Amino acid sequence: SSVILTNYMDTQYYGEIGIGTPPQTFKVVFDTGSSNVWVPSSKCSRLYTACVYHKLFDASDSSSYKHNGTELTLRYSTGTVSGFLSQDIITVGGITVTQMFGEVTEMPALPFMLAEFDGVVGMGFIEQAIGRVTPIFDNIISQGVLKEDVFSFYYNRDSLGGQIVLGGSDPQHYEGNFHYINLIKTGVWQIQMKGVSVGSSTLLCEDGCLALVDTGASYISGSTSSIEKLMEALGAKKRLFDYVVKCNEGPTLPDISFHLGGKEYTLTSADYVFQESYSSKKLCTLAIHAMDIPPPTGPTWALGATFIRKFYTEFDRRNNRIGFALAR
Ligand SMILES: COC(=O)Cn1ccc2ccc(OC[C@H]3CNCC(=O)N3c3ccc(OCCCOCc4ccccc4OC)cc3)cc21
Repeated sequence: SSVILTNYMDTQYYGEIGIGTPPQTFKVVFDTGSSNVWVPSSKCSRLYTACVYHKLFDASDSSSYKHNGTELTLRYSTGTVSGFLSQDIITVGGITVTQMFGEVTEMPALPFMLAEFDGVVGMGFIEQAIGRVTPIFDNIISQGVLKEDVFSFYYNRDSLGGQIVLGGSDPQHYEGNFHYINLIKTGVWQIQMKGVSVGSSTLLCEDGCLALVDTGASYISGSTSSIEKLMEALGAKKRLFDYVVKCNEGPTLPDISFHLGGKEYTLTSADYVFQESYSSKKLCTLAIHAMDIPPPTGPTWALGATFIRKFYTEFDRRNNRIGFALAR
């Protein structure tokens, strides 16, 4: 089964799901870096800006809704956000499942209030599900209709916007052969990166740092120290919320590579700077940024949309691995 995705300025890739009877539709991101299903609830007080311009879920218009109401909580660097657990039929790419999701009653506004999509679908493992709730993909496996205990991602360059494939891969969007990397500590789609490189000066992640293959992440992230180092060491200036470089001097910034289980994944200037134009006047942003991630998971890096745009990604639960292939 394939889920068509939409790309909002190469920074947000979402899809559509259906909750309830009749199907209440939600625009959502499929995040391999989280494990629950979250949708803005209708019972979400309007006092939260995140609950004013996004589809809300009304249990009141669903014949299939089942009440549980367990309070869920998750603090996210601007943390807070909470709600309760509800059950109901969700539909993804044709498939139907009786899933447990959270209805957001409280939300820290940002970043959400800027989301062109409404909710998030956790593609992560059951080991990290709030309330220890069975993840959606897990439930889909239970039905035994798929072909492979796997699912692949494809983020496009923007302006088809993207595509997720449940239970398989799609050859139309990648070339070459998948080179796999085993998961460090299964329970997380995290792999053992072996050094980041800025081309000549392979100074970074020397030894053995970690890396998250986060589809729900738009940029590539690393500790604040790491990013600072990598940043200026590119001619990249630091701003209020993202590094940049005069637009006209972007096309000649070094290449970035990630030594991942046997191969060198390289991103070029084109892959990491939004070349709004080539003016020698205006500034241009880099699809990279600080972001400090807390343990036990981190501080690991985060290979998000920037990476995925270039390398088609497959997550294979069957063998706790992850493949990468030149995206086409
Ligand atoms: C290419 O990716 C993008 O463009 C992603 N992107 C853009 C804006 C943005 C915001 C949150 C995010 O989420 C990113 C994930 C990232 N991976 C780890 C993780 O833990 N995440 C995460 C964060 C926050 C969550 O909040 C759930 C509250 C329910 O409510 C969530 C909610 C309610 C109302 C409106 C939107 C909304 O967000 C889906 C759930 C999952 C990714 C985002």
